[PDB]
Amino acid sequence: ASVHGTTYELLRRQGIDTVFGNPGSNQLPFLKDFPEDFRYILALQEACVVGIADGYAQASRKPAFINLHSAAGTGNAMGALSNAWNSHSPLIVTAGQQTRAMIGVEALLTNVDAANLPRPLVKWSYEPASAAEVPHAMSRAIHMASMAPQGPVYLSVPYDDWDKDADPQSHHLFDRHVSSSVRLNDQDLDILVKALNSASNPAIVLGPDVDAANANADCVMLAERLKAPVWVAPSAPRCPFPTRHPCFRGLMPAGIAAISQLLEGHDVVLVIGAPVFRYHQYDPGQYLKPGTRLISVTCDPLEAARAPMGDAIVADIGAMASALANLVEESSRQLPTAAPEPAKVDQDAGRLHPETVFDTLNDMAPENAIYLNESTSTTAQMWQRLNMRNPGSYYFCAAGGLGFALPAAIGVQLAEPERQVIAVIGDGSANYSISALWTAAQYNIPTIFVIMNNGTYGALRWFAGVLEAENVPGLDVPGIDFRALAKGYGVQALKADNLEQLKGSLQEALSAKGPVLIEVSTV
Amino acid sequence: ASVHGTTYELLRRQGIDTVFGNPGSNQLPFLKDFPEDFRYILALQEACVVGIADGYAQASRKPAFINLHSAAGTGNAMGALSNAWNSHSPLIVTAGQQTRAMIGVEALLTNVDAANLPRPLVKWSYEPASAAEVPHAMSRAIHMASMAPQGPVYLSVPYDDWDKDADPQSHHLFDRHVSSSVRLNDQDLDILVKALNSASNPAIVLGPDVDAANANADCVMLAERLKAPVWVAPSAPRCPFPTRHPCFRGLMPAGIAAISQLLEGHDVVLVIGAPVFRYHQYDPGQYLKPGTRLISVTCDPLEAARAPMGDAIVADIGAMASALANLVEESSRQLPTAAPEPAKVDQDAGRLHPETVFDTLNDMAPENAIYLNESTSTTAQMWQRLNMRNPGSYYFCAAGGLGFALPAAIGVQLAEPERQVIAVIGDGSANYSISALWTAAQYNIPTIFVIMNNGTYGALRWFAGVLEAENVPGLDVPGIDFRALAKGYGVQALKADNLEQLKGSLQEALSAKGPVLIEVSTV
Amino acid sequence: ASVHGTTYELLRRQGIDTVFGNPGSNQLPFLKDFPEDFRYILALQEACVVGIADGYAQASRKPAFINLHSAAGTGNAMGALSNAWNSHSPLIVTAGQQTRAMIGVEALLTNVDAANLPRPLVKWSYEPASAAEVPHAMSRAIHMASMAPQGPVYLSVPYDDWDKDADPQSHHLFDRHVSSSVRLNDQDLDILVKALNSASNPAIVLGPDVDAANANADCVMLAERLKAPVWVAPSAPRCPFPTRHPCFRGLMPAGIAAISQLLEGHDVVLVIGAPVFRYHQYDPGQYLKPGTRLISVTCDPLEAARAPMGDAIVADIGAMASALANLVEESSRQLPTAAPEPAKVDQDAGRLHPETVFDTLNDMAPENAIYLNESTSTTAQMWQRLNMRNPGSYYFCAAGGLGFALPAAIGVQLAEPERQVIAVIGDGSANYSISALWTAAQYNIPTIFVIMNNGTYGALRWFAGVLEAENVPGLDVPGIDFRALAKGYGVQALKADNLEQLKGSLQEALSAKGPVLIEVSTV
Ligand SMILES: Cc1ncc(Cn2c(C)c(CCOP(=O)(O)OP(=O)(O)O)sc2=O)c(N)n1
Ligand SMILES: Cc1ncc(Cn2c(C)c(CCOP(=O)(O)OP(=O)(O)O)sc2=O)c(N)n1
Ligand SMILES: Cc1ncc(Cn2c(C)c(CCOP(=O)(O)OP(=O)(O)O)sc2=O)c(N)n1
Ligand SMILES: [Ca+2]
Ligand SMILES: [Ca+2]
Ligand SMILES: [Ca+2]
Ligand SMILES: [Ca+2]
Ligand SMILES: [Ca+2]
Ligand SMILES: [Ca+2]
Ligand SMILES: [Ca+2]
Ligand SMILES: [Ca+2]
Ligand SMILES: [Ca+2]
Ligand SMILES: [Mg+2]
Ligand SMILES: [Mg+2]
Repeated sequence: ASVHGTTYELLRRQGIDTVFGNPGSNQLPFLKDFPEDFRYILALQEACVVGIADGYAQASRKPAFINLHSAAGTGNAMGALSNAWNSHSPLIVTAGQQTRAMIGVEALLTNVDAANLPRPLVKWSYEPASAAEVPHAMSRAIHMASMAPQGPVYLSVPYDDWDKDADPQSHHLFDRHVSSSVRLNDQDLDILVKALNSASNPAIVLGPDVDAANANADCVMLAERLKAPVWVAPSAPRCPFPTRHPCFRGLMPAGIAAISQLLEGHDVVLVIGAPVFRYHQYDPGQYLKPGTRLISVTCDPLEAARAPMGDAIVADIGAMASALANLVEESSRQLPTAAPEPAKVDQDAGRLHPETVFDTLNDMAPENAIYLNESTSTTAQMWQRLNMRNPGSYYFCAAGGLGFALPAAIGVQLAEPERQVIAVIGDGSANYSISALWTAAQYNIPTIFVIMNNGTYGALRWFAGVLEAENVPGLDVPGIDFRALAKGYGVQALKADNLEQLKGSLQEALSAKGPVLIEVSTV
Repeated sequence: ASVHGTTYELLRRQGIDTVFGNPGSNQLPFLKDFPEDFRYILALQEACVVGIADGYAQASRKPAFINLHSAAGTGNAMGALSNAWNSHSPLIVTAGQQTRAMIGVEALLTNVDAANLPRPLVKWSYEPASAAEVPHAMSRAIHMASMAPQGPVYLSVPYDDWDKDADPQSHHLFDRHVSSSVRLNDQDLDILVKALNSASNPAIVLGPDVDAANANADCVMLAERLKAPVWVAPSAPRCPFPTRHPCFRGLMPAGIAAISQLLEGHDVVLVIGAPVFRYHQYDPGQYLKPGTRLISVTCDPLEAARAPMGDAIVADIGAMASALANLVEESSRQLPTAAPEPAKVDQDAGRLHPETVFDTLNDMAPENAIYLNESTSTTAQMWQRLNMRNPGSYYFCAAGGLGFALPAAIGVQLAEPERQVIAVIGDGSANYSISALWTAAQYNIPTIFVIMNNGTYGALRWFAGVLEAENVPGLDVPGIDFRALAKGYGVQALKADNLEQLKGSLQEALSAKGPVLIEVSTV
Repeated sequence: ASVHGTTYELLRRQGIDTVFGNPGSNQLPFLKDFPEDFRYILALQEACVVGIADGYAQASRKPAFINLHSAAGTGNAMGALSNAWNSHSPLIVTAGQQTRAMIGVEALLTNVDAANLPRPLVKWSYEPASAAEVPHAMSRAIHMASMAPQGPVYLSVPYDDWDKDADPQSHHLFDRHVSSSVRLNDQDLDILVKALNSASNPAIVLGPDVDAANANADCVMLAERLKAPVWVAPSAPRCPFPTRHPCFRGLMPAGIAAISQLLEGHDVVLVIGAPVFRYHQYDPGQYLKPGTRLISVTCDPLEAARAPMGDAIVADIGAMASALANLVEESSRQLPTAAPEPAKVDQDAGRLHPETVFDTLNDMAPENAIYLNESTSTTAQMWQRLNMRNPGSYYFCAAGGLGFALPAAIGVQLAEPERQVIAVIGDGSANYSISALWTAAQYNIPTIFVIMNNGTYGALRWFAGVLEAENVPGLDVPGIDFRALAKGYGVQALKADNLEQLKGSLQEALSAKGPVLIEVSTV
């Protein structure tokens, strides 16, 4: 067998059947004779390729396979890899390299020092020393991306390797099963359970790795048993809990002092599947108030090591959440009371308040909709206004890197064909990965894109104001016609200049048979 | 003085007056109080920021200054940095980092292991250990980008550094002059001159560093004195010679055997300002035929080290070209005869042959036009059909990385307001950095964009055919309306479905007062 | 031909005939059939291998070739590479890697991520992608080490590559000549010369790259013409000037304020072949006083970029020193007056003052002796007390890394068999690379080793005192018998407990036919 045939058999045997890619000459020997049981998803720029694959992997809860062109193509994707790193997304990034005979002279398209290019944004990065090693290296990449803590990996392959003979002993790779589905030993788990049972006023904080693990329902049981309020850890990449469950208390503010104040009076705070903590704004103060003990369960040694406070347990989130939820006592305390509905903001017949948009989406969208957020000034309101009952219902760029939601919404919709995806994207954010719209059109992936058009980088104008920073250039983005962009890439386009038009446009979009972009004029 | 004030004074004193950027919160303390004597050029995605800056630096023959957001923004620009590395472009890439107080906890927007992120695509990469070091680090960045061999550099700056007190001893940085304008010592230069004078059938090969140095006219004198044919080194990023001068022989094919065959019979081949050689296709054979000696003059030790044949001299291209041109004897041999004009391809009243497009551009464009090429299947024809008399007249992605020409054409036009820039970009290539069109519209930079629309990644379809590679996915890009994209970003748009319309559209574009996109239907 | 045969032919054709090594199984396919025209120099630990090679390269003014075992052997040498980096030593470090078939599984002796291991202490670091590339990679290594600024390079080679067939086109590598022997263009050089001629009170500062270039005599002519005092730049790795020439003013103190004070009143300071500056102690103040302009000539862009003051010219030191010395005018000013002899320190009949030792060495040693210094508390006195008339007469660990002088003195003595080498090494320093003594014994390289035994890390005890740092552990090294160590490795050993014995021992050592160690009891 050839390296080509052995590698595709390994991929198939390991559950991979889709290649997200943008092609190039160093990849042609890999992409030729493309197997009939595989699907190729083309995107027009590599940030878009990797964003689509990322949304696919996060929603599917399985690795996604990517194939890129050399250094330039890998490079174009590195902002996307920054997000994937922070979301623990299991991405297998392969890049075509020059033929081994031409690497030394640094022919055009040579990926120089290739394994160093994506660092520090990958778990493992490698170029094999020979063609026959390529299947083994691919095996390593699959497992490295897939073991807890999941994350992106990189493999560079010289184009002449594919046609070479494989090692027949590569067959041992095909059916390897590698597990990291582990939890704290029984003795220490009993100690933790007792501490949770003995707490007088526990709180729970959940992060994205809960949703990635589909540990959401177990965390609901845990919260119900402990009669504990539940917060989502700051800068949330995913939604780990039903947002109208009585225990839910919303998104934590991303500040040191704000979080210790919020946690004051809680004697034990159990954090599951989050860094401690993904702060953002400078908000100096105490990490915890006196009287609060924190215990973190994390899938990631790097998270456990850098927490500035608390104990930690490094384990699989699914396994730990299931064990805790089934072992804790049912507390006698009263169940927390649900948060009240948010206020309806006054809305005239002109430009839309973001609150209006989110209320309307919540009114009209299916109960199993999936939302993506890249409308950076409106996140707090979005989290208050969307009832998200189900797992997998929310994604936000985990490193704060714009250009994620537009392509990722396409990959999420590919992963979840029965669940309507609605991406709420600011006018600034929409440009970073605008060409991803074409993939939605070509493959008829029926994502709805809601462009929040306020003409500015609003979150940055806001922050300049908190700073009292004068004379800051580059904060306004006037003069973009998003309906024309949508037409450019073959996506149906609508405008919404007022609430009547927003409702009309959403109605049209929700019944459409293809992707739709709605440009919304916001305040 | 603050670090902010000292740093802007250093930039001004070192000739920097423009910041190419996409803003972000870790940059706000740098961008506030933006000096009135500086210009900010906003682009919507970082590949576009860096591409614009790259074209500006290459055309201006001076460093360009860039300011990006953290890891994600830097990451989005890394495909652009791959090209900048290969073109020796003097780019000072700065990226805003989190406040020093928040780096340890890896708050959102922390650039982790920041100095490693852009490697291996930068000459120097650094994060200062303290705020007061930032001006010195910025000095290092300026000089590292600017010394031969020029290239991109990276500096990460924590946002809290700018407001801190600077070292008063930083004033010594302001007026430093650093020269690498060096040439071979007289004894060894005399040996080289004698070898050139004694050659019976010399040839000259020129690369991009000749154009970067504005050594073009000196190379013309050299070629005239030696009565030698002149070739452009393969995979040419720039045009180093007048393309209708009698000595000019065109673009070398990017293959080992093709180049040795071309050079057969030439006893001495002098290569100036090129790698030896930027081959592309696999074309095995002899690096040189018996009877040919090669001598390379290069600004880059890495080029000299990796050449598989020939002697080398590592020196400044401007200084070496001027010395050689003034020292060699006038040979008695007959001057080479000019290449004949290329053939006119038969053209009906339907879709345009690329040859037609280039002939028409050559007919209608000003004699001092500047061309950019990202129409990958048509490069050989473009090089044959455009009379480029002047330096600075041609740019092509130096690493082969698509997404360069659209933004770079905007930066070149900003650098050369009196010279009409015409970017010839394939329909595939146009998408990589499509959002750069907005910067042309906003700043009214009157670049002309000619989109060669054949519906496919033609160069890859071609190569799959040479390979006899069947069943390759992802090679077609149907369904893109480039006039709608242009409208989306505020750029006037025209179509050309036949030759009559191409001429009409070019006439309109050439007299327009702003940027114009022409979608051309090509065969 | 095999890769083995082609590689040894390349080495021979490029002037390499000696391999400094410590063997291992991944190197056996390289070291077998060792050519009869090559010499192998074995040392017992890799710090010693690289130190010997370093002294050989620095004294010989040519690259030295090293062959080490995998990651562990490379690792053992990395302190030695820190010094080699700072001295610009042209070292070709090769390391044997596992067979390509075993790298993926990470068999014992695999050098994982090999090219990253020696970074950041090498100019270039690489592992070839195929066996046939190894000769080309070796060519790259030779030239990268040898081009200005010279320095160490690293090449990892899988053991199975050597027996494979080489590319016949590798013959083009054999006779490549690569020059970086360049100097400032004539126009700008004339500007510099005029500034030097117009100076009212010039000073000259010289660094190690002057001695490396054998530019010493040209600098003497320069100093004589300009009637200028001459200082050696701080932390001096080499001696660039005759130390009793009338212009010589000694070693600069390694402090910012001390150097600006020393330079006060000098209107133009010309620095040649040094960083600006290799300060050590924290001595804050002005980098230059008002009235002083600095101009640096450096072979290293990294030096030019980081200087905090002054103009710079990046060029070959030999070429620049020769041009300046022949172009400047003879000033009418009076030649500087020689420094007076230093004082004789009072010495009783007990333990030796270091000053006594250096005076006695100066009295008894040949006029063409070569000294090495790793007696860290006595450097200032050594520089005052040794008359070093000739180039190549002094070496000191260029990064401050102990373990250099003992092995380097063996490599210097191998390079300069007619010049008696005398290494003055503290009792602390002597241990770092003690096993290098064996190589001197085995090859009968007649280095003299003078161990300054004061029982302590004296320089650190001194510094703790300037700090008023109490309760510092680990500063004393009692209980080492250096005569027994010398016997252990087969080197003749003497003691000197007083001046009479020092003179007797030096007399014996100077007439010995092999290496000799003298343990001196110092105060
Ligand atoms: C890749 C990248 N570049 C730049 C930024 C900096 N940035 C920018 C540019 C923001 C404004 C986004 O504007 P928008 O129109 O999408 O949304 P709002 O108007 O609601 O802020 S928010 C933010 O952090 C970023 N996060 N990621
Ligand atoms: C960033 C990036 N991604 C992918 C490629 C691979 N690639 C691709 C995708 C090419 C086709 C460009 O198509 P085009 O429409 O611009 O021009 P032609 O139809 O004339 O080939 S040429 C080429 O090398 C690349 N060079 N750079
Ligand atoms: C490899 C290494 N380790 C530790 C040190 C630190 N160090 C040490 C350990 C010194 C004392 C050397 O003691 P010595 O006996 O050789 O000489 P003195 O007694 O004259 O200081 S000087 C110095 O910087 C070093 N420079 N290099
Ligand atoms: Ca409602
Ligand atoms: Ca699915
Ligand atoms: Ca906005
Ligand atoms: Ca014509
Ligand atoms: Ca200009
Ligand atoms: Ca095309
Ligand atoms: Ca004396
Ligand atoms: Ca010798
Ligand atoms: Ca001592
Ligand atoms: Mg990197
Ligand atoms: Mg290392």
